[PDB]
Amino acid sequence: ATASPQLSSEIENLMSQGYSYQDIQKALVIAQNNIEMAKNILREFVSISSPAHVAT
Repeated sequence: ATASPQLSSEIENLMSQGYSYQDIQKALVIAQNNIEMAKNILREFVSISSPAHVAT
């Protein structure tokens, strides 16, 4: 319950990096909708095809 904007913003954090929402939601199920545990799982697991991430 309670769609918290900040926790959802956590998704947006790695989302902005190019990460895929399919695996993002996947990260949430293992991370029990955690902040860092989800963004960390994407880092650990799924990869990004988007070119130039740290180009800013």
